[PDB]
Amino acid sequence: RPTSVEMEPIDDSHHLDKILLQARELSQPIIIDWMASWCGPCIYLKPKLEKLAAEYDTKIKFYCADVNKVPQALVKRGNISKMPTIQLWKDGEMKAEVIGGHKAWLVIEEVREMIQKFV
Repeated sequence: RPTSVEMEPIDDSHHLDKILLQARELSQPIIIDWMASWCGPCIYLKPKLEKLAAEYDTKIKFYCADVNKVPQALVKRGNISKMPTIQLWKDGEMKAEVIGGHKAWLVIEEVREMIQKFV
């Protein structure tokens, strides 16, 4: 498998709705990591999230959204209050989430559990 798959940034609602349309046409979920550039726990989770993204190469695309660099209406749509917040979206809507405010390796196991509930 690849060493790592870099998360793709989502810049606004236009981009999210296009991603969601394409993912539902492929019957795939997506992962969104809602994070911030200053957020230590966010950055510490990134390598393990990108290793998990490699395990799902060609099956589920992983994205990131910087809560202080994207429009507020997009952050409020995700109902985001903590970072990192890792959400699974499927069929155009938010289905599940993991808050990553605890040990990174454990958060990854939780994100995999969430993926396997909706893939």
